[PDB]
Amino acid sequence: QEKRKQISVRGLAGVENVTELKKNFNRHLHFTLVKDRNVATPRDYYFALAHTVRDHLVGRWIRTQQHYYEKDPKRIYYLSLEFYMGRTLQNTMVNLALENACDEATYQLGLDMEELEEIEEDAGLGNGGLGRLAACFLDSMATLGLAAYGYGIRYEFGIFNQKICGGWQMEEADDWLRYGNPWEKARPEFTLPVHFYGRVEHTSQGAKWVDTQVVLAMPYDTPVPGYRNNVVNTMRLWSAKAPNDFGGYIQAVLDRNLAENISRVLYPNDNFFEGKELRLKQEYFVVAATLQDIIRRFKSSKTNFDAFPDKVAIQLNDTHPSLAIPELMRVLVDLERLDWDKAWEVTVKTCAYTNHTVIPEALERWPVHLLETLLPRHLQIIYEINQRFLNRVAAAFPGDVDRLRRMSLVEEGAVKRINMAHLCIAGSHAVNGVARIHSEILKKTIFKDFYELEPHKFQNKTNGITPRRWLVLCNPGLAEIIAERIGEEYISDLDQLRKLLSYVDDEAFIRDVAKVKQENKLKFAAYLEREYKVHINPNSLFDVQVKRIHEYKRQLLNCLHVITLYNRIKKEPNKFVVPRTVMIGGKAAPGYHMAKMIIKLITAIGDVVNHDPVVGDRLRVIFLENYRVSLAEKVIPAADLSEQISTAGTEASGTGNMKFMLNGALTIGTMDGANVEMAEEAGEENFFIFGMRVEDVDRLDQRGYNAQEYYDRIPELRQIIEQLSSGFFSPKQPDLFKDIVNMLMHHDRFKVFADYEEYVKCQERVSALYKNPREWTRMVIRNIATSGKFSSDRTIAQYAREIWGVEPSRQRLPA
Amino acid sequence: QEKRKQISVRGLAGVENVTELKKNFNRHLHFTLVKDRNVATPRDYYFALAHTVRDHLVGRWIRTQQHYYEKDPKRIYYLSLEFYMGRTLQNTMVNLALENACDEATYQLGLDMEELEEIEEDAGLGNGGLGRLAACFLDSMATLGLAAYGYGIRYEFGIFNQKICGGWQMEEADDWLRYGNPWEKARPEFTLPVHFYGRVEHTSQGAKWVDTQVVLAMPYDTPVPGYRNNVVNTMRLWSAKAPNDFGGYIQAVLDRNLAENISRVLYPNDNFFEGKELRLKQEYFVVAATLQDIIRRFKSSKTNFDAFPDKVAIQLNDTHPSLAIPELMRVLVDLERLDWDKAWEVTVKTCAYTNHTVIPEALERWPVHLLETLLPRHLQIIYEINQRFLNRVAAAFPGDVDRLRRMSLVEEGAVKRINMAHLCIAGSHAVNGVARIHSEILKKTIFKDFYELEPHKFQNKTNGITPRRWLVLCNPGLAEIIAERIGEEYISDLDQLRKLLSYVDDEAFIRDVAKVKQENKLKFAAYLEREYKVHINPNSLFDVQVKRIHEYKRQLLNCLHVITLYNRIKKEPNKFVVPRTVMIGGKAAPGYHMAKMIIKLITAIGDVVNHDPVVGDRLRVIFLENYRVSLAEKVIPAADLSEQISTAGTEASGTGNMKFMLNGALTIGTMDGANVEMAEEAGEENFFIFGMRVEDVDRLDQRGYNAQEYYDRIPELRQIIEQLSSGFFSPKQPDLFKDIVNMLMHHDRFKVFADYEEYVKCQERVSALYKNPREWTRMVIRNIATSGKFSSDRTIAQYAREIWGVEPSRQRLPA
Ligand SMILES: O=C(O[C@@H]1Cc2c(O)cc(O)cc2O[C@@H]1c1cc(O)c(O)c(O)c1)c1cc(O)c(O)c(O)c1
Ligand SMILES: O=C(O[C@@H]1Cc2c(O)cc(O)cc2O[C@@H]1c1cc(O)c(O)c(O)c1)c1cc(O)c(O)c(O)c1
Ligand SMILES: Cn1c(=O)c2c(ncn2C)n(C)c1=O
Ligand SMILES: Cn1c(=O)c2c(ncn2C)n(C)c1=O
Repeated sequence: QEKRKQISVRGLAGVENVTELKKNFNRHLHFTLVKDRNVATPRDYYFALAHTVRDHLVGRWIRTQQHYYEKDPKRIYYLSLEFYMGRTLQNTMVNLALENACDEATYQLGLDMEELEEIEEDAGLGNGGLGRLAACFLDSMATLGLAAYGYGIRYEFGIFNQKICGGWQMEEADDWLRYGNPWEKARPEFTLPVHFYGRVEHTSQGAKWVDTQVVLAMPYDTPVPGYRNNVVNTMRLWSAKAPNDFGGYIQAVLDRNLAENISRVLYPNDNFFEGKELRLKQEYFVVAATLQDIIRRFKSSKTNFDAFPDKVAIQLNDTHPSLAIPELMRVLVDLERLDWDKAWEVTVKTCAYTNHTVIPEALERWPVHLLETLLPRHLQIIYEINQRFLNRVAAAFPGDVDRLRRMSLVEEGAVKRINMAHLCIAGSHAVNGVARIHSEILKKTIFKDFYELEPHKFQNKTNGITPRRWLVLCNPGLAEIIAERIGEEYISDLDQLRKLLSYVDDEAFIRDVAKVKQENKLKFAAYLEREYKVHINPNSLFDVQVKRIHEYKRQLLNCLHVITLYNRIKKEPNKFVVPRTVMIGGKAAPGYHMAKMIIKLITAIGDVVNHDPVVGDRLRVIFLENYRVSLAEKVIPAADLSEQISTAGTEASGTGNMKFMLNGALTIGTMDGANVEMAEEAGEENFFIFGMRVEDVDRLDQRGYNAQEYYDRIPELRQIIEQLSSGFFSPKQPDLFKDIVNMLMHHDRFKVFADYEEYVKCQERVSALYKNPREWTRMVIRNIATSGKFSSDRTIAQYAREIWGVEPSRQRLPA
Repeated sequence: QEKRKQISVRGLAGVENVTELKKNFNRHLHFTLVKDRNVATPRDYYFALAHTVRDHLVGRWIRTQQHYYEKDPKRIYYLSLEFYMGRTLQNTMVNLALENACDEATYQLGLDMEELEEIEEDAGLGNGGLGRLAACFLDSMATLGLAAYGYGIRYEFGIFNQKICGGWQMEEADDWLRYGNPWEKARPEFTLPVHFYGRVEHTSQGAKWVDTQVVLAMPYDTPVPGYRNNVVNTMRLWSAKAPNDFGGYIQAVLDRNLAENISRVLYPNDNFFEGKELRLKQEYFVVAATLQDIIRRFKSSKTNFDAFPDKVAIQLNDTHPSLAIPELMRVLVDLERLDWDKAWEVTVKTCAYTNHTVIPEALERWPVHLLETLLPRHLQIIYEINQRFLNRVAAAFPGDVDRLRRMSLVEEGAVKRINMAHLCIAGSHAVNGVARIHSEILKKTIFKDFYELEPHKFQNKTNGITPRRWLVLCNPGLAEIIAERIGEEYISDLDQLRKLLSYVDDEAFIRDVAKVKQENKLKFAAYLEREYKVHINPNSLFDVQVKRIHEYKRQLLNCLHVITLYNRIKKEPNKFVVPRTVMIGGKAAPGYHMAKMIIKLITAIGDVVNHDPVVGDRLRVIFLENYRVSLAEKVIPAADLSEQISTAGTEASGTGNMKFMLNGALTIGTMDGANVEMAEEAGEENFFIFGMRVEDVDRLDQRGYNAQEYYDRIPELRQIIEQLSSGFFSPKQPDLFKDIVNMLMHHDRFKVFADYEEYVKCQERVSALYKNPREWTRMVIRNIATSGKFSSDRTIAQYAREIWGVEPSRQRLPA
């Protein structure tokens, strides 16, 4: 398409730039891929272009890191077990102003760059929100000119590739490195030792960790480009490698796999803790290798570690890298020979912890036996930390033994465990939630005792998304029509979107806003046909719930509504209803049974709804296979209605909600997480807010949630439960959904029936406004225009000023 | 050193060529390695140069393979489980005439290219002779313009890196790909399925192999340059990969390792069969993937497979890829649907087998149960092959049931097994030994019954070595002085070395020949000091035995001589003897106990000899650690005396013997293998030939080898055995060498004591001639000058005309 090359926000196709791009495209095709045009596949062409484009990163990559050496600013180390990065090619081109040039260059070579882009595998090294937040954060940190380093693990296999088979999820390994990763640079020369198991000997000069098994940590460095500032930061991902030295010789060589299994696969759990030793090993591996790099870089700068927190910030993405606190102490005390108290002064000032959930099954609580075996010296240090910390509690609250037991890092029981959130709080100067309501809920509940001891520690940092990936990349049509009115500065100053409120009554913007949405919808519809032979009605309302499958996110509530629409159609076939394509998508953790049942229910509903000739194209329900960052970039720009329907108090923030707001969808949701702040930014009048508020959930809990009451009082709801029990959605297996029915009736922690009625009526209001295109689009304008707060640039600037103590900059580097 | 850049056989340093080399060196340093000069290590500089040099291969690589597509010549597939390739960088530069240019280019950048070369890891994907023959063969095949493809396995770990610790061998994994391989091109797009286990169902149209576990075979292609002919052939090495589809999900991902273990490590056995299922899997993996490529290329050329043997030659390097015979039949019968007899016509005409040993512990005899489980359809086919083959025996020799049982592919016993040599003979049109004596010994003994049935099958192909690696690369000084007299054509026409017999009385050549040897010796001496802090006397005779540690190669015989020299010195301290550095080197297979004892004995002798102040620098015995192709290239040019002392009839050919002859060493050896032909080429008067001849070994076997006789009749020998028994060479452990003593006295298959006396006296003749420099050097000239026959170019030309049916060419391709 030539129209796309006329998108100004995609930059200049300079005649010489084009000429050079083609020359280097053809150079990589010959020397790097060893192909000629006669045997070259699209995949080769994608790689030629990827190599060509990565070459443009290299100069800035070297100069940026030298700049940091020269200026010696405080360094931000963002430790996370996940980096949900997605694809890199388009992102590279946008941040380097090369998109239109590459598009013209490939066009002259007879190629469609859009097709080439689709050959790239996602770097799916995350589960969901926490992982994708880390990716967004790296991008914003680069755009804000921070000396910032992402540190994590190079999983051989990312989040599993989901296939739906028989209506059921099947998992297949995500072999994302099969054809190579052209972005990363392997750094074997900078390999570091990590120790495991062993024993502690307390000798003359103190403790010594000995008799340890070594696993080498090999770093791969990936470039992280800011938005047109000539800044390229580094994401460093550690890969596990058997040590150089040592059933026989053959077996010994084979057994090198055991150690190398630590970096093999992402644990595919979203918001759920599994106490597997391999997972614990992964956490120590990232923390140990990462902290050796930080100490070395600290020493090779302009030992006295009193200035370590002036030059080092370690940000903990959840408790997953929590061992960085005992590990930093270990290095400082056992190897650098610092007194414990100075070491602890340094540690607390250097470390800060970000919490992502109040849900108990997600919080890390490691058995002491496991910590004792695998990391004996760390357990010792944790116990010491706990004694001095509880001593402070005692002195602050004399005689409150109850607070002592509650605040202990050590949790008593049949199995003694270490509470890793407690360790983080004790060992960090800053603790933040990711949305106002969540940060409030932490100081009033889960962490209230810690808030009372150290109020000053507790902060809020409302999550954000990068408007590069999540607008310019994914929705170029919308970015353009915005740029035509207000220019391009908003791309790294998203609060400038408020200027668009001046256009609520401009007929061309109203027309253009709707036209872009139509275009995104036609393109997504076409996508399902070619890739999955699925027919969807492009003049239907696109109702999308995409996110990991969960009880607390209430995909089930969405199911109940969908079946309601179906049954209402059957009772009154002749009555007009706004046509709808209900799209639900997301992965279930492989061991989460309810989530796999929920996926099966969505498809089972589809099997009835989509083949009923009375319904026809009035209602269609499809399960979007293999939801991942690449598919988010397709389906979200195409969405009319954003489903954000978690039980009030359960979704700490959400980030999918913000992506939908940024891309021209209206939101139907509870007052939970950032939904609260999104409605405050836009006005509640521009959101479909429904359901119980947190305080209402509490009152139910106070008197007990009896699901039976709602079933006995709501005829439409009872009908649906009867259809599920008796086997209307599973004729060949009538009892198939009994577990779903049983949880809803007797063990529903998330109170789906209690929001059922308000939800259904709120959906009626949605349909009503959809019948009025002009006013739909006008309310959409009011949303897009107030979405600026939810830029990750704002989030990061806040981290920088309020926790890290660094001042962000958007000034370009010379290049 | 500037002198080396004045070596004409290293080509022109063209001013523009130099300029471009530096530009691309600096380009790879920046864009490929992402370094600058301030942080660049030697290793980076080596990689920049490797990348730069590999770029010069690419154009010829593509054009050569297109040339083969266009002309459609018969294709040679050299199947081997080993490719002992060594380093590639210097070899690339010599075959492309880039050596002096790169040397000047790196010099102007302030770099020593010789230092850079030493950072390259060997591709040590072989054990010894059979492996290095395959490497030599690929090089000659390229130089002779044959459409030839090396096919094997990309082992993750090659032959183990040997460390001597306490006088003992220790094995460490050969992590040859730790910092990457810049020569190979990964080809994931050409991945192929290989099947294992399963069952056979005989249906309508015939048999079907079903219920199989799949292992993907991923090819990596390495360039193979001929000598200045613009030809670049391909070595394709298969790497094992878990299939795309499927204790839980985590465990399933981890368990992908099991399948990927097939390409993990070379079995480090030299001339020894180990019936491990993993080894069998390796053999099938290479044969199955390789034959799918051959069939596909056959079909994509200008199905009737009557012309398959006109377009395809499969050469089997030992019985290791023997399954190619049942596998080709399987494809032809079960998938292409050809009648068995036409399929068998095709198979025999396509396959040929090369035998490398007459020793029984080396020959492959696989248990039928193992073949039945792992490859059920192959076993079926083997049985059928055996029936029709034995039917031919029966018809040729009616009533000889004894011949039937002896010639059977099936060997009866407690465990029934398949004899893989027998399968090869039955399924191949050509069977060759690798030296005249060995090829004769096969038709008179091991394979006499097969020779009687099919005389026409049995050939000789005396082994060879490439004069590129083994003269021009490793000994540039010698190549030059040769080139000054006769020019450069000899480098690919080695028989031209006979012209050097005209110089036996030329004083400058005599001077120059000796001067080069002195230079190689001083350089090797310096090597031991820097890398191992070992002092050797450069005015001593360099007595070198390098090769895998073996009973049959008789390193022990060398030990006996060394101790004799030591004891003779002690009895008569004042008596002059020619100073000697005895150098023994080689790896023992990890499970071969005697070989590990032999290594310990060599070092133990050193511990006495090298610290006796009466001996001083008159005698020194050192064990050369980690003998591999790179070290062969150093030590052999430095050698005065080549130890080739296998028991007559045991070493099929040898190739180390030819490397020493080519590089200016005189040979002390038995009449075994190619030693017989080397002495015929030079004249026995120019070789130190000693010991029993094969017929003498036979007579001993006829009456029984009683070691006691030699001990009771030879005082000097009895003394040494007493020193070994009583613990003179092991004071802290007197009984340490009892196993050696016991084998020599009672279970010596290789009759060391029977050649002891003739060996010792032959060594006296060696020392005597060494006292006369002029006549030493003159005899060396007579050796170098007659070494031409032992070029692998001659060997390969013979394979091509006498087995493959293709005419070699040394004409350059346009480029
Ligand atoms: O199905 C079409 O695209 C798919 C859907 C889609 C989207 O919704 C948003 C987005 O950011 C990208 C995107 O890439 C999809 C796509 C998939 C392919 O396999 C492919 O080859 C391609 O060019 C693209 C399509 C159809 C069209 O008819 C068309 O003209 C076009 O440009 C594209
Ligand atoms: O020890 C020296 O080389 C080593 C021995 C050696 C050899 O015997 C033959 C050969 O083909 C190459 C060869 O490379 C060796 C070597 C090892 C190194 O670690 C190294 O840095 C190097 O430049 C080289 C040496 C000493 C010298 O004094 C010298 O001038 C020199 O050029 C080289
Ligand atoms: C019970 N359960 C699981 O068993 C689970 C999970 N996420 C992953 N798994 C395995 N969640 C959220 C959960 O509630
Ligand atoms: C007995 N034996 C072994 O046990 C052996 C070997 N090569 C390897 N091994 C393990 N050889 C040659 C051998 O004779």
